[PDB]
Amino acid sequence: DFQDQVAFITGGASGAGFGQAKVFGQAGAKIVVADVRAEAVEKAVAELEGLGITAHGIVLDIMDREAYARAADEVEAVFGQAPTLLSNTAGVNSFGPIEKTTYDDFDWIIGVNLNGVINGMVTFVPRMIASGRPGHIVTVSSLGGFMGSALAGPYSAAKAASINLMEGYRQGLEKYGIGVSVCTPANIHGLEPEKLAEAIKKGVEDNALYIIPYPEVREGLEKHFQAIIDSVAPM
Amino acid sequence: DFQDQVAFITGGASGAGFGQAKVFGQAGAKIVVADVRAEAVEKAVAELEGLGITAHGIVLDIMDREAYARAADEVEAVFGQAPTLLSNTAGVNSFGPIEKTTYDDFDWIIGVNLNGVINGMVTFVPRMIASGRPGHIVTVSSLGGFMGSALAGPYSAAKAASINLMEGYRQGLEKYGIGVSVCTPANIHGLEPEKLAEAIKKGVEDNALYIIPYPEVREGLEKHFQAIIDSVAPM
Repeated sequence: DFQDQVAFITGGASGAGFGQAKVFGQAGAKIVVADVRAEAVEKAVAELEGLGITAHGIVLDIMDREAYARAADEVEAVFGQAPTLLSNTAGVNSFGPIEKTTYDDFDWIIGVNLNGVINGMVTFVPRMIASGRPGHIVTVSSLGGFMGSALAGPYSAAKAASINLMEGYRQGLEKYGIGVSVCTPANIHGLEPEKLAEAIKKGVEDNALYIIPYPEVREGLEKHFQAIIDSVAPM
Repeated sequence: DFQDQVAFITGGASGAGFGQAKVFGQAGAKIVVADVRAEAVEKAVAELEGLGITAHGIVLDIMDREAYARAADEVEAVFGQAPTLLSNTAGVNSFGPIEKTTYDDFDWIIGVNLNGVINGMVTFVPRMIASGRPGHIVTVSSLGGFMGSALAGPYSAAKAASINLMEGYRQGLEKYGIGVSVCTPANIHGLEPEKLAEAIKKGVEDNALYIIPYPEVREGLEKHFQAIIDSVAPM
């Protein structure tokens, strides 16, 4: 189903990233674990090889644009082609009052949750297009992307941009047979990493723009959006 | 009404920024024109003084965090207090296919339309809180912030974050008697700069979170949001 697909997953040495590695791998995908913690990568790829998944590890801070370029070359060296599946799953956060936020807070959080995915898109999109192969791109953003918050202001804002940016790339890349999705988990008891992983693989198969596997949020999302619509001036 | 209010307006040497300078100034506000084009600032402040508005010019690239800090000091030197009204109105854009986007495209566009407003918020928010005075903060974002696009991908994404970030600061700053709004013009024949300016001044008075003076967009905005809601998994 995903046999002879290559998947590049950021923040894949853990959580949702790793869940994806496992789920896509069990479906036949060759996997590339990109994560910053070198020890965790080593562990994670081993555990994948232990599951009969062919897997390669790359230690990478996605905020480094040149290293992101090296990795992408590495991927073509190892598996003889550019990825056919990109997952920007890496994420970080810290809580606290939005007023108290500092430049370092911003740089770090915006850096991972937005700039990290931009670097991903700029790096791979041309290579994926040049391959002339069908492909797909997921970004694990957040539900907080749909609604700014006082305690996760920076994080929510960056996720708000990744959602939008995916909305944009979907339109751009359809003509290239490359689908685009964005997953918006409810992180504001809680959906398990493998559960969410299966939701993403389904979304990829369905070529869904949005992946929101949380029936409970519907009410609040409707309410947040109505407030906006209601703000629209008459007549 | 705005007598003895101080207003710091980015991208105020032109367009919506300048419109605001005029509108708020005619209402009694002392004005600070912050814009990068030194000649345009000079012209703009003159034209304001010509209208009986007390006005000071500051040449400033908002992407420079330290200069943004110098300006904020300058503002307190000149008018003997931190601003009581902040407007992040500065904006830039360039059209083209989202796939073709480059790092410089991103840095420039994200830099002005997002990082510029973050620098604004980080600079002034503490000073405004420390003043112990009521205040207000507007960001002129965009309607494209509510919907990502193939031809204005970077721009739309940054505006998507500023909207969200304002959504967040509103919640944070209410306890400080500081309101927050975001204006989302329809820039995707067209509302005049002074017309839009009056809409913002009304929004400031009303302490409205959203300022969307474009009755026509309602249908499309409803449609975009429903698509999201419809993506929410049953049950």
